[PDB]
Amino acid sequence: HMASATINLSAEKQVIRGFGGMNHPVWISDLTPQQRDTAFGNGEGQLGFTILRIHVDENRNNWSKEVATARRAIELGAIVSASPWNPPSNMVETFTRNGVPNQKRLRYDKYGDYVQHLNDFVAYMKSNGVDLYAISVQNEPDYAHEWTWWTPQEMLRFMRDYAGQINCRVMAPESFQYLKNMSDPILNDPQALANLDILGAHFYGTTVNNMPYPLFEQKGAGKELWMTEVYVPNSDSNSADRWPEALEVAHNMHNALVEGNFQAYVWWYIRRSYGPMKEDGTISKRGYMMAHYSKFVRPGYVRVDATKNPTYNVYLSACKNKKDNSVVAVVINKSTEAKTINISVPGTSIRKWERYVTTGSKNLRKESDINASGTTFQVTLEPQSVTTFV
Ligand SMILES: C[C@@H](O)[C@H](N)C(=O)O
Repeated sequence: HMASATINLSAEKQVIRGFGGMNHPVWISDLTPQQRDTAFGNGEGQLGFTILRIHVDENRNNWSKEVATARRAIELGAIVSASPWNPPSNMVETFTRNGVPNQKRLRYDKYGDYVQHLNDFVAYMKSNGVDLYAISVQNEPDYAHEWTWWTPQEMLRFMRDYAGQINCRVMAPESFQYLKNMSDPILNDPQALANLDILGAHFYGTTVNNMPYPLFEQKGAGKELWMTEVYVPNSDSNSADRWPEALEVAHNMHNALVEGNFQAYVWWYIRRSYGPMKEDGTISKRGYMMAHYSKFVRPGYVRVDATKNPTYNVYLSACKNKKDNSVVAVVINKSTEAKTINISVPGTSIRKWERYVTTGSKNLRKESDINASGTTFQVTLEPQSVTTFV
């Protein structure tokens, strides 16, 4: 009746870049001033997001719409990355893909013009007080029924021969499902790899067995790894408070961090009826799942090795603050039974953890402190809960 886990503070893994979501004031309503604070502030009742994703509009007359939310996110400590869905229409042409006509791609003779479009966006945002952390070549080049397709080889040509001219960190390829065929050619080409800064991926339908990426472990030194878009487990209307469904969000984040070694996890729309912030501006159950990571695992913390699945239905991750070697552990219990775990943290001088617990009936509730016996922290997880220990 007593499971065990070990957190090894000397086995450092990836440095955390942060957590957040998407704003898109052209497709939906912009975040309001108060919602910006709820998203990117880290007070009580705020999500503590540290990454904002925006879109690069094909029409430069829409670019000003991004500025207010991006400025406020940066002021509150976030970084901003931008992704394009289509080039300007004068750079696009059509082709027939798997027998479906009228599909879009970037004209091969416009790759330089496209570099200039992306640089123009970067310069416009810079002039408006938004120094982009990164810009992407293409959102979901491999699921572009409704936008612009790129084959692995088109992406490679761009990364190899053009991306070095972009005045920003370059993100690629943002496959819809982290399909490795989209990114392998970049990693295997020294020049394309040199021009890459961030390997970006989405997680739609990505299973745990597909989260590791051996080639990236081998070839990705100096490159960041970001999961730049998902919603899970669905986008059902008015689903954001569904319980225990919302536990799937925490589990997907656990998996990104521990199974994928991801440094960033970015939702789709921040404010939506299936998102982390509801249309009334309050945090949803799905949002509290994100918050268990985002409020506590701050940028610059480093994930460390920790028993990831100490007993059935229990999932554990741990990240260290290198300033003082303190630890943040996020523990999910999907069981209908409470679980007691002896968590060994050998070599720590820390002797007390505070904890915050979300269940179907409470949100980030501060509960009784855990007092260690030596280097062991005995914790009890309520059924169907997430706990962050700090
Ligand atoms: C076997 C099952 O009934 C068990 N007693 C439980 O904890 O739910």
